[PDB]
Amino acid sequence: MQKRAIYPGTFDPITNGHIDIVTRATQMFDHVILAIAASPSKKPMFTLEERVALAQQATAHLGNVEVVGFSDLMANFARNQHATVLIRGLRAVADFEYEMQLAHMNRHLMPELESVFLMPSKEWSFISSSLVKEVARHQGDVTHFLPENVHQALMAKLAV
Amino acid sequence: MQKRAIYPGTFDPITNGHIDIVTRATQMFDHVILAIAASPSKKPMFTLEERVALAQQATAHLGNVEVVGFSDLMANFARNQHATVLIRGLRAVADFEYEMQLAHMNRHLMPELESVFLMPSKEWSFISSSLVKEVARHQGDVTHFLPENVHQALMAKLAV
Amino acid sequence: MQKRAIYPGTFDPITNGHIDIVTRATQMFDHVILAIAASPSKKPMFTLEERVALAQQATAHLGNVEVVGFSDLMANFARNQHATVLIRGLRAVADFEYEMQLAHMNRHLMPELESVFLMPSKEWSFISSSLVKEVARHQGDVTHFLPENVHQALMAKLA
Amino acid sequence: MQKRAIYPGTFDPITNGHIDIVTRATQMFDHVILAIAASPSKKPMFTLEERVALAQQATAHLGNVEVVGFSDLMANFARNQHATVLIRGLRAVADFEYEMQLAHMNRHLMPELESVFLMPSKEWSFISSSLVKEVARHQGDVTHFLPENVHQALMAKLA
Amino acid sequence: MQKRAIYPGTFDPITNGHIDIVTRATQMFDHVILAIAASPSKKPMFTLEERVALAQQATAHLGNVEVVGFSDLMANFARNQHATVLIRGLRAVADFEYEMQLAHMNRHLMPELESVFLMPSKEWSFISSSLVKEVARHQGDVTHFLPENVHQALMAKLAV
Amino acid sequence: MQKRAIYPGTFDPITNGHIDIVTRATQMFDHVILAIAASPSKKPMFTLEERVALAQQATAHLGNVEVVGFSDLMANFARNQHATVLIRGLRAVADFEYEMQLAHMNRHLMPELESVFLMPSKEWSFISSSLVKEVARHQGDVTHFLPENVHQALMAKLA
Ligand SMILES: Nc1ncnc2c1ncn2[C@@H]1O[C@H](COP(=O)(O)OP(=O)(O)OP(=O)(O)O)[C@@H](O)[C@H]1O
Ligand SMILES: Nc1ncnc2c1ncn2[C@@H]1O[C@H](COP(=O)(O)OP(=O)(O)OP(=O)(O)O)[C@@H](O)[C@H]1O
Ligand SMILES: Nc1ncnc2c1ncn2[C@@H]1O[C@H](COP(=O)(O)OP(=O)(O)OP(=O)(O)O)[C@@H](O)[C@H]1O
Ligand SMILES: Nc1ncnc2c1ncn2[C@@H]1O[C@H](COP(=O)(O)OP(=O)(O)OP(=O)(O)O)[C@@H](O)[C@H]1O
Ligand SMILES: Nc1ncnc2c1ncn2[C@@H]1O[C@H](COP(=O)(O)OP(=O)(O)OP(=O)(O)O)[C@@H](O)[C@H]1O
Ligand SMILES: Nc1ncnc2c1ncn2[C@@H]1O[C@H](COP(=O)(O)OP(=O)(O)OP(=O)(O)O)[C@@H](O)[C@H]1O
Ligand SMILES: CC1=Nc2nc(N[C@H](CC#N)c3cccc(Cl)c3)nn2C(=O)C1
Ligand SMILES: CC1=Nc2nc(N[C@H](CC#N)c3cccc(Cl)c3)nn2C(=O)C1
Ligand SMILES: CC1=Nc2nc(N[C@H](CC#N)c3cccc(Cl)c3)nn2C(=O)C1
Ligand SMILES: CC1=Nc2nc(N[C@H](CC#N)c3cccc(Cl)c3)nn2C(=O)C1
Ligand SMILES: CC1=Nc2nc(N[C@H](CC#N)c3cccc(Cl)c3)nn2C(=O)C1
Ligand SMILES: CC1=Nc2nc(N[C@H](CC#N)c3cccc(Cl)c3)nn2C(=O)C1
Ligand SMILES: [Mg+2]
Ligand SMILES: [Mg+2]
Ligand SMILES: [Mg+2]
Ligand SMILES: [Mg+2]
Ligand SMILES: [Mg+2]
Ligand SMILES: [Mg+2]
Repeated sequence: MQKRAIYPGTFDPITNGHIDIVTRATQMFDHVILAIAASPSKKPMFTLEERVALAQQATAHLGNVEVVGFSDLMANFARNQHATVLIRGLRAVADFEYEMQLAHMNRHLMPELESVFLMPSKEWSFISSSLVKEVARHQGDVTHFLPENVHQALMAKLAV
Repeated sequence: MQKRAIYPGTFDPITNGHIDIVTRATQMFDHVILAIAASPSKKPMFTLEERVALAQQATAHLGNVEVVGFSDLMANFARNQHATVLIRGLRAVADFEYEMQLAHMNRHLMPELESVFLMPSKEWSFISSSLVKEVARHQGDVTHFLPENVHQALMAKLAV
Repeated sequence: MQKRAIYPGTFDPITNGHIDIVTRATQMFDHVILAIAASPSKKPMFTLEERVALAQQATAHLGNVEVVGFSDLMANFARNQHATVLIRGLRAVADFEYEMQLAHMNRHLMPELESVFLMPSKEWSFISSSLVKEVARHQGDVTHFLPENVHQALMAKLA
Repeated sequence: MQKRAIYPGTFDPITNGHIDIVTRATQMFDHVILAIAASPSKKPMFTLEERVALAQQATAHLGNVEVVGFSDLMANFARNQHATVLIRGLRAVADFEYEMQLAHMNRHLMPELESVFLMPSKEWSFISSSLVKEVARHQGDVTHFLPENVHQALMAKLA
Repeated sequence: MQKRAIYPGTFDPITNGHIDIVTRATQMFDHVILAIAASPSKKPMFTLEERVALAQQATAHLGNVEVVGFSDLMANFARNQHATVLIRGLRAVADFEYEMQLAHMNRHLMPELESVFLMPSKEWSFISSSLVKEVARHQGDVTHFLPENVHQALMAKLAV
Repeated sequence: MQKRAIYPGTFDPITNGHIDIVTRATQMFDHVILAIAASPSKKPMFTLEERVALAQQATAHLGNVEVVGFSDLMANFARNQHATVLIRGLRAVADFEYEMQLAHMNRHLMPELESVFLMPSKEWSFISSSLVKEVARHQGDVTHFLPENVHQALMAKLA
């Protein structure tokens, strides 16, 4: 089987938790599309061009990952990319109820698309991009949670 | 016993999940008031006049339902309507903690009003008006989750 | 409109939390059947005959309650009692998850039987028959959580 | 890319919910090992030989499934089956909490074995082998939840 | 041991639930700093000066409480106050997942600071400042949940 | 200010997660009593005398810890130890729900005894004595989760 999977999200910014999930996905599937939402409901800290560049640099060492921006329904994107697996990261702090709503709705929209839940290292099980951004805005040390390029970009963003 | 019950909410828009709960309520209580919030904290997609007309058309086949708009505390509304039962729908994806907060506060405000939790069909256990609206805004098929009149109204709203 | 509800459980023994739920049910429905499961699988402390007698005495002040024992499938028992409402009490999330499985299975077995969930007073939101028995087994005071007749029966059983 | 997955459990007996999960697994991976635990600690209704025969008949229509019994540590069994994916099914929050503990322990024992969680159809989201057995023990109809061969075996065991 | 603890939050306004938690904290620790967030993400109903005055009057009977405003990371505040305990109130309706995220992040920022979770009376286990404010805005009786000074201040605020 | 805390449990056997919690407690309070329940109802693997000896050796490096066994109601034991704090560890939501019931009951029995909940390191957030015993029963490596003395005792018990 030549399996194609999508890993959708806002990635605002990509963290070590997201890196852990996409790395695990690359070990089980032939091709992984890290799919970045162009226009989320909440205005992102980083623009789409910034989010894409940061994710590309942070996943450049993974040969079977492609980073792509999208603005449509994640099921419509998977359909157009010929993907049959949608990857979701399940943290210790996940909103399990929302993950159930999302998976059942995604199955209604594209029944041939299977939702696959992967668990990150215990190291990243208790973080989110929102939490990292709030800590960094309040002058806290978040270096451990980010790839080096993201740490540099976040410092630059908060400086101005 | 001549029991009167209220079923409050925003109904923005009314879905098949809400229809399932109000239908179950009509089988156990003599009179059910489907109570639509006039001024919710978050600006609704549909105006109160639209939400009321849609709920009336979608419940017209139920002889013991009355659709009414309200702007006061739901306990104050129940009190003025001589209702002694407040219906809440409990989904598989419900925020059980919030339902507990709400029921205990409603009991403090009107101790003679009993909160009754009803469970929808498995078919509607994983949806919400918010999720349906987000899917439809992103050009997804939500026909299965709505009464026909609501499907028509939602298409018209998103077209403009 | 001649509405009959059934409130099933093990009631080993009946607590003030169960009394709170059955009282709320009697204010809503014309007739409430408090249905006590023989429940041998849970190895109960009190026999079914003891549990029925204790619940009858504890609910004697409520005119529209009838206490009965059963070993049947609960949906068949509700049908045979001409009940169209099955009452369950919700204390917390642990109750909610299992109560969803049970209610969907009861719906499959009897679609016209509606499960209705009620919430107890904050006073009894954190108690169970198991917790009360564990405290009493270790000689802790449980008079606050039980009807008088039940407390004296529990003390006698452990004596 | 010659991907092998293991789907371990007690399967006492295998239900339509388990069939839903193993079917989803076969559409994703080249070969799926449905691994039935001897599980004497849970005092199962069916012997391991019975559970293996029932699951083999219930999954015979799926060409890339292999049913096997085991008493080993599940991470050692996955290694010995050359599996790099361990499939688990998630019905609700109760599953999620325990499944996190299990997956972190399996990762400690075999880091290259990835736990993959799948969600069943809404149809089977509220069932378990325990619930089905409890309904059948009380003579309730469970034909909707089990493969035909399993339903007839369950009726025979309780007869 | 001469222990110093902080009890941080928005306290918008302080309720009987917060009073219950700070009272329990004063019984176990030598000094408790009730720490009020100056600039929360969401605009508060009461200004910082109002929140501080209300908390001071409501805790004046507790000899070992100090009320202080802060705008920095709660871990940075604890560090500067020489506090080694951070008090969190855990309601029946708490977002346990968020409490786990927060405690693990606080431990990353200041490992010598221990998070201590205290449980309020059953009486206040189902309320929040948000719920109290929503009920009061909709003309509901919230007197039972507040200290007298807060009840007076809330009536004045909603009148204008 | 001469503050005494009690940390009660079954500790069958004591794990690195329990050691993490008792260590955090010793940094907060002047004296900590690690209280081991005889707990015959849970049919423990180790006798109470074994559990006390293992915990004493595992906590010998902490100067303000005292290990003791008890069969009493835990609130009565805290009173008799002159403790005003009862320490409990929180790993996840499953702990939280039951810990709320327990803490409200302990408050009813001894209002001046304050329950204090502590969270372990992420390293031990997903372990329990039951999980460690299940892995060891299936010959899986549990050296990472236990003090050296406890690991050797567990291997000997299963041998
Ligand atoms: N620390 C993490 N560990 C594992 N999975 C994660 C982690 N952070 C995010 N994910 C998952 O990755 C996907 C994309 O996440 P997303 O871009 O929304 O980041 P996020 O941290 O969830 O964002 P936000 O905090 O703004 O809600 C989702 O499946 C999400 O659950
Ligand atoms: N799918 C559904 N099944 C059962 N009950 C439902 C369903 N949707 C809503 N309810 C219940 O009906 C009542 C009114 O709901 P409301 O108008 O807020 O819709 P909603 O889907 O909860 O809205 P939103 O998604 O905007 O929060 C509440 O008791 C709610 O829990
Ligand atoms: N304190 C309580 N408040 C509200 N509902 C309750 C309470 N105790 C029990 N119930 C509910 O009453 C029904 C019958 O409960 P049951 O006989 O199992 O008692 P229980 O307290 O849960 O006993 P056990 O601890 O033995 O399981 C169930 O729906 C249960 O959730
Ligand atoms: N209805 C179902 N839908 C999805 N996954 C399921 C379902 N039933 C079981 N599973 C999952 O399949 C795996 C094996 O389950 P197992 O053999 O324990 O069956 P079970 O139904 O949970 O039985 P029991 O009730 O005896 O514990 C687990 O990951 C479990 O969560
Ligand atoms: N009723 C209460 N009982 C116990 N702890 C509480 C209560 N209300 C708040 N707390 C706790 O006190 C601290 C400060 O709370 P905060 O100022 O955010 O009030 P809040 O009620 O949580 O606010 P909001 O409703 O705006 O989110 C937190 O640890 C919080 O969990
Ligand atoms: N890994 C851990 N991290 C934090 N707290 C823990 C951990 N293990 C146990 N605790 C807590 O320590 C106390 C005593 O626990 P107990 O002796 O029951 O151990 P346990 O690991 O839960 O054992 P069992 O699996 O046998 O129930 C409880 O408050 C429990 O929640
Ligand atoms: C069942 C659903 N399918 C969905 N697809 C999208 N797509 C948008 C595309 C853009 N920008 C999006 C926005 C934010 C994050 C992500 Cl990952 C994706 N949203 N959406 C839902 O809310 C529900
Ligand atoms: C204990 C509570 N009682 C309450 N009553 C109301 N009423 C408003 C009326 C309007 N518009 C409302 C707004 C949105 C949805 C609904 Cl269902 C009702 N809100 N409210 C609370 O937030 C809490
Ligand atoms: C869908 C279900 N229907 C069911 N009916 C019964 N009946 C027994 C009767 C006896 N003894 C019982 C046992 C314990 C408590 C109660 Cl309330 C009822 N059990 N059961 C289930 O477990 C599931
Ligand atoms: C991290 C773990 N690894 C484990 N391996 C096994 N193996 C037994 C084999 C037998 N009988 C088993 C028993 C019941 C169900 C299953 Cl799926 C597997 N148990 N176990 C754990 O409890 C934890
Ligand atoms: C790990 C974290 N540490 C944090 N410290 C702060 N401090 C601000 C200070 C101000 N204004 C604050 C805002 C609102 C309530 C409180 Cl209690 C504290 N926020 N914050 C996080 O969001 C996460
Ligand atoms: C409010 C409660 N108080 C309680 N005290 C005890 N004591 C026994 C003593 C023995 N053996 C025990 C058993 C197992 C673990 C512990 Cl930590 C303590 N149990 N108990 C409850 O179950 C509830
Ligand atoms: Mg996110
Ligand atoms: Mg809603
Ligand atoms: Mg029970
Ligand atoms: Mg199972
Ligand atoms: Mg708050
Ligand atoms: Mg334990």
